[PDB]
Amino acid sequence: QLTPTFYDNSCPNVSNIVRDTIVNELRSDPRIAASILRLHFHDCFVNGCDASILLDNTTSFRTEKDAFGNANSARGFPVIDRMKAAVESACPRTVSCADLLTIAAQQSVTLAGGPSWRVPLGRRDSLQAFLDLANANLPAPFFTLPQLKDSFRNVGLNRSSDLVALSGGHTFGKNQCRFIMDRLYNFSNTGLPDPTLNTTYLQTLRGLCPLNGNLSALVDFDLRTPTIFDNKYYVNLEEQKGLIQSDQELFSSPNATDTIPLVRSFANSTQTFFNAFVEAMDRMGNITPLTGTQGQIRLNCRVVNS
Ligand code: HEM
Ligand SMILES: [Ca+2]
Ligand SMILES: [Ca+2]
Repeated sequence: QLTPTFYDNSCPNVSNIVRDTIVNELRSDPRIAASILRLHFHDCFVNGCDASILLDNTTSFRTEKDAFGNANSARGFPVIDRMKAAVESACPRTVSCADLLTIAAQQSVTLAGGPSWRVPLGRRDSLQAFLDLANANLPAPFFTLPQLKDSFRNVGLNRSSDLVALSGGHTFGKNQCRFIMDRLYNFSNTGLPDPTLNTTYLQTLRGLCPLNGNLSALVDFDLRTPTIFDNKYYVNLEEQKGLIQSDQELFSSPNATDTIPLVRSFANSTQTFFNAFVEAMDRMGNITPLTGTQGQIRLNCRVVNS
């Protein structure tokens, strides 16, 4: 069983070392908190939160970094290396990369203004990476609500609250134009924009992402508070201002009878959202972890110990 006090004796300063690393990085890269939270999400959705995503290529297995959902998208790996080195110095061979990334995600959320809580710990590191599983398990922005629900259920998160609350991770961070081009100019081969996208916001997005323009250009997930972790993400959905298809579907899908009330509840109360986010985050962090003597305490998060 995972427990929040796992390192209280072996490395009581781990959370502080992680926080310091992120605070320092945020000065030069204001996007790092969002990036780190996302790394944890992509770690947990592939064989569980086992730091499998941090592994680099080997001649026996491919890195998850080349998955469709990670390639030219996932970022912040060197920052994780930095905090890992710092933690290894303070507490040699004690904190797993899986746990380190979980703490980093929570601290990132808190630093960005979100809730503060102690995450369950005791996870251990994978002995391999899973590229095919990552391509199969990571959801995509073009997924329908039924597909989003399927993706979450596939990894063990059955609750619509899990999906609606965790999607709140899009209250900050960036998204490439490439992922919304269809919504802006030709949605579902209709030759028309996605009707669930507010027409005024549509104009703004078209200006940021012109047809035949730079598909790698970045746009903010939350037009209200781009870098602050808050419940504004849901207020946007209520106004048809969710950035990607998967965001807006939580409020506009024909299958959203169960998610609409959740979106409203989170938009109406920061407390309700924050409580749900912590609850869902801990559930996601409890997805098929390696514990006890299973796996290792990886020394270099990029390679399995030898
Ligand atoms: C429900 C399905 C989800 C889909 C389809 C999805 C999709 C995406 C996409 C397309 C991007 C843009 C990537 C890029 O342009 O490079 C992204 C970024 C991001 N996602 Fe999600 N996401 C989902 C769930 C989540 C969850 C559960 C979290 C975390 C709790 C999360 C946190 C983030 C963050 C913070 C970013 C910004 C990262 C950065 O700026 O570096 N996402 N997501
Ligand atoms: Ca993983
Ligand atoms: Ca925000």
